[PDB]
Amino acid sequence: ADLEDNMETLNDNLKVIEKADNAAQVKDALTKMAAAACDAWSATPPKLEDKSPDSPEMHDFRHGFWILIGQIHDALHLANCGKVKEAQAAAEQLKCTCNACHQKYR
Amino acid sequence: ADLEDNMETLNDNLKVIEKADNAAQVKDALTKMAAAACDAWSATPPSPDSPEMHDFRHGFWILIGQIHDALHLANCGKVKEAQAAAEQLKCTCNACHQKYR
Amino acid sequence: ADLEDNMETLNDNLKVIEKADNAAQVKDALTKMAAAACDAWSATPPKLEDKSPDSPEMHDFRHGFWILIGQIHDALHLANCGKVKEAQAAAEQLKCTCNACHQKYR
Amino acid sequence: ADLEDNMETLNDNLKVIEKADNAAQVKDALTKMAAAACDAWSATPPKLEDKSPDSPEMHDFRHGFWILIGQIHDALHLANCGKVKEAQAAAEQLKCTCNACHQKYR
Ligand code: HEC
Ligand code: HEC
Ligand code: HEC
Ligand code: HEC
Ligand code: NA
Ligand code: NA
Repeated sequence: ADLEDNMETLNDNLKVIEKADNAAQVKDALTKMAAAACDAWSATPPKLEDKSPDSPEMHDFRHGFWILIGQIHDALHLANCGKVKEAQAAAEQLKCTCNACHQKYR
Repeated sequence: ADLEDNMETLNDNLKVIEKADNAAQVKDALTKMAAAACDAWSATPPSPDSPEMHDFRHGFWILIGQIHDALHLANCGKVKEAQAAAEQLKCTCNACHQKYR
Repeated sequence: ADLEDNMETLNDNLKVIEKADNAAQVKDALTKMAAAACDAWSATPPKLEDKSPDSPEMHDFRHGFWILIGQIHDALHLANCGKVKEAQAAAEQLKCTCNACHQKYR
Repeated sequence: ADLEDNMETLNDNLKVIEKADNAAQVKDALTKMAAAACDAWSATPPKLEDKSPDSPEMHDFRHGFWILIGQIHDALHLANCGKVKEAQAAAEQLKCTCNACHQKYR
């Protein structure tokens, strides 16, 4: 799907996690955030249409998602142990990874 | 060392990076920031296995990751790009300050 | 491609890096390993074919590749800066990631 | 602390995890390993005293601790979820990273 649709699925499910009641709701939100981030992996962003797939910048771009996928998995792991407090706070801490890619490429 | 001392090192060296002219200065400072962060990991700010303390420790884990990626750039001589990465660290410094400072 | 084929590629290109005499061999080999690790990420290994796609084991197994893809990219980045020796060394260090996965799921 | 000391901390605490019976022991042992690895990251080993701090050998030396820290972090993740057996098995798999650094630099 589109990068915007993935960025919407990321932004939406983050607020789902913030306002959730339990680990199942958190989990399925993280599972959807994960699938969306791995789907936006291939996208060329508007601000780098003048760079090739194997350029330094597109490696750095794709690496920003590698970081995000990893953190989602750490959070998701916390949800699967029934640690909802901690998972919710881990999800919160993604914000600076989201932010860091935007400060460079959004 | 003490928690104030780790924060000082982190703050001091973030400035050294801001005003640096070369990759060696920037490496040196990132390296010292990595050490202070891989140190401050195991302190308590004003239960150890509480949800708060995990998340306190987790903040330093995330910060260590970003310092290490900045080091990647500085080790590759990409000095400007390392300095921007270093500027973006503030988000994590701040986000933890908002919480538990 | 098949999981076995991804694994030959990984093993073959790892020995190419070991024996390389120039920067292009290491870079090219690291590029082919990155692609093969990415492709293999979604595969289901024989020993977990009767597990759910959302089992803890399939998350662990998927994560093992997340680790590997990360080290491959670290090494590739080093090679792209002319730190080819460091990249060859990094490639050798992959072996414990290869072994960690095999131990559990091969 | 001294490098030998950090190694002594790594070795003793690994043995503690192997023969543990609860999560608290495992978490605490891994925490001493992390701190030992952190502190050891900055050291210069006897065999690389005759090299530049920016040498491939020293870069690769530091990297071995980076890999090890990452594996300790994961083991710590399993231990926090009371997945004691799995954390003990992840701890065992650290020995590959130990051995790989020793074979080169010890
Ligand atoms: C790259 C490494 C990114 C990561 C990781 C995240 N985002 Fe993103 N985002 C990125 C780009 C390049 C863009 C621009 C999209 C475009 O087509 O111009 C975005 C955009 C967004 C948006 C706005 C989408 C829109 O329709 O205007 C949002 C709301 C957004 N991003 C949210 C978001 C969140 C919540 C993330 C992590 C939790 C995240 N992004 C990560 C690049 C990258
Ligand atoms: C937790 C996850 C933290 C991260 C990451 C960073 N900081 Fe920190 N910082 C933290 C706490 C709990 C406190 C309060 C400590 C106290 O006893 O007052 C601080 C404080 C500081 C300070 C002020 C220290 C003082 O003597 O008053 C500074 C200057 C500071 N922190 C800087 C800093 C920088 C530069 C960081 C990242 C680059 C950073 N901190 C991260 C907790 C955490
Ligand atoms: C999971 C997280 C894996 C990682 C990372 C690596 N390997 Fe792998 N490998 C894995 C599985 C499940 C299997 C069994 C495949 C099967 O269908 O039986 C393998 C197999 C191999 C093989 C042998 C293939 C065969 O003919 O039986 C080799 C040579 C191999 N793997 C090499 C290899 C290398 C070099 C890796 C990292 C550098 C590596 N593997 C990582 C699972 C995983
Ligand atoms: C480098 C990247 C290392 C990693 C990772 C590990 N070890 Fe280590 N170890 C390393 C060096 C260079 C040395 C030699 C130190 C010296 O002064 O000679 C060692 C030594 C040890 C020792 C011997 C202690 C002594 O008194 O000399 C032990 C017991 C030891 N190392 C244990 C150990 C363990 C358990 C690790 C993982 C579990 C490990 N090491 C990783 C370098 C590195
Ligand atoms: Na003071
Ligand atoms: Na089946």
